[PDB]
Amino acid sequence: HMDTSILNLRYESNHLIDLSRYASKINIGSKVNFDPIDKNQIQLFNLESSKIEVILKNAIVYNSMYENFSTSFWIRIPKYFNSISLNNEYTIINCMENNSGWKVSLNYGEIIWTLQDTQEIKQRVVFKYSQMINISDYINRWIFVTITNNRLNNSKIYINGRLIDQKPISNLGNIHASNNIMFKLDGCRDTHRYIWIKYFNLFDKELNEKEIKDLYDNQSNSGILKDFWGDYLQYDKPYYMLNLYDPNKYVDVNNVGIRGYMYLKGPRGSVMTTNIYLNSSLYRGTKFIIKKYASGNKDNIVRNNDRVYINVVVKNKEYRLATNASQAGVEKILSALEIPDVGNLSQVVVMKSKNDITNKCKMNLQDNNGNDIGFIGFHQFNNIAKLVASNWYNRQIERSSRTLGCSWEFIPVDDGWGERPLQ
Repeated sequence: HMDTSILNLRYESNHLIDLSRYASKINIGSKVNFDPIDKNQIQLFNLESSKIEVILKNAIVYNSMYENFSTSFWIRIPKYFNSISLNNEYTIINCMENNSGWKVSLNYGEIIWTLQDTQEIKQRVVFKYSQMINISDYINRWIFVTITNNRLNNSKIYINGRLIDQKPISNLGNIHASNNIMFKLDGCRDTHRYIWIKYFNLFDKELNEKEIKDLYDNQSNSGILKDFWGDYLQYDKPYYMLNLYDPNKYVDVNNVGIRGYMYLKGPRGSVMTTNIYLNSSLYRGTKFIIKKYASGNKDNIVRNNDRVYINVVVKNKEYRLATNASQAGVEKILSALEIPDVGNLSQVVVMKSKNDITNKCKMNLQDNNGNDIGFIGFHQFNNIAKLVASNWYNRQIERSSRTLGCSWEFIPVDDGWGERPLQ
């Protein structure tokens, strides 16, 4: 089966359009920005002209006492930086008319759904996320939102397919929403605030948990690897590294060449504004750059199963991540080699999405005959956490504790994070 999406806003054939059978009219303001690589990603600034208006067909305007309905979308919310954002709820998706209808709003550390009937009875469901946390799944990262409404019982908000908050709405009577949906920051006091949004949908039922998991999967299922923030992973782009097993450590190098080694050291140290955020520093350690090797695709997007080289940046010069797999022991210690001098050492890496926190990548080192040397992780020798390739990883159960050591994320500098690199 059944068509249940009654609005399916997607970028297709050079335009953001409703792909549903209703073909609701879309009006885009002059100051809306679209990601050049993924045009379904839409940026709305705190400006009057940064807006999108959807004009609903009369048949799907919500005017009911009993009809169930849901909405889903992805969002990326920059870190809150300033105390002007405390206690400042601001609408972002508005379908209220004459004090009845629905809206999505944000506040410091919050995503809020509000329903209101025609006699002023209201309910809210709220997702709260902390900004006092070493590494956040949510701050400035793409997250999947699903809100469902059953008129006989509850409204529910899900994040990344997981139920977060449910509240009763059965006391609400006739809810008569607006004929339009306005995507716009409304009432936000932070002049530099923006959001990214993608894949907005409305459904004429309460989605079940399976439907929501499938939507999450399907709209995240891609043959494209992602960076830490959830954007497409790219070749020729410097990234800071995060190991998910040792999230408070960063990658560094003890001398270049075959007698040196890559290793993890910590702690990261902190970035802070008092009363506003306290997180781990993300822009630490040697940057990695992913280089094309086998891919025939002429764009610079890294796809699942691409065979690549990894370069390490040391003093503004690129070296090649490599090992001599002939060394004793299953764990092959990785070094940063002069590119001209790698010779027949093992350097080819298969990039894999772990297929699971969002945005996890695995890197399987292979020799020059294509034989696996093993996923890249680390091993204690015995007081230094050196990076290694090890087939021990490849033999372990997927997504288990033992594969965290070989799961990585790639962090590019992003204005929604606000940290200033040390150098």
